[PDB]
Amino acid sequence: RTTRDDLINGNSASCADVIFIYARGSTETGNLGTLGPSIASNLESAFGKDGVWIQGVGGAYRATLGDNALPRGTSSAAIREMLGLFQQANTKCPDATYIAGGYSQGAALAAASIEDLDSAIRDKIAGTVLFGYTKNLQNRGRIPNYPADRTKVFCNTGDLVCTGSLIVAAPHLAYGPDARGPAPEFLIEKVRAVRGS
Repeated sequence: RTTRDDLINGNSASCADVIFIYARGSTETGNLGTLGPSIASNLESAFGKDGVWIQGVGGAYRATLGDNALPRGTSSAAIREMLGLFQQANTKCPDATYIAGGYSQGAALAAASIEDLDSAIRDKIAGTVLFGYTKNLQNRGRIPNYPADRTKVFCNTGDLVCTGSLIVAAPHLAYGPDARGPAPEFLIEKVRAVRGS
């Protein structure tokens, strides 16, 4: 449901082929929040339960609303937590293909983490999806040091956070349809592009 720690719980002897690391939005529950579960279910349908590990960013990432105002759109502690998860993935399952995603503050967190990640690990992330990307205008719709072709941003018309503000309006809470269809569609496509099938 809202909490998945497949990577942390997973046995290195039987690594999944795909590992998905996702950061929730501000004030959301568990480590997956409102959008994570929908994406997870669809990934599982495509690769099978044993074929994909779903891992939300918990630990030090409290998803505190106020942290949206910090320089990188989230806290240093949160970035350290997500970086640690990518490092864990690389250590536990070096041959798996990684994919990532984030919503709202989680999107800024995903972007910041990926930007700071060691290139060798970053290059293993086949695709990343960002919903209500708080640094969309500032970063020109990109994740620093990460290819545009592997990035997909979902920014609704009227969602003020995509336009340089921190105001939360109704369109910011309307990403349900995207998480149910195009987002997992994109991730699946990007994984198959490099892994074949």
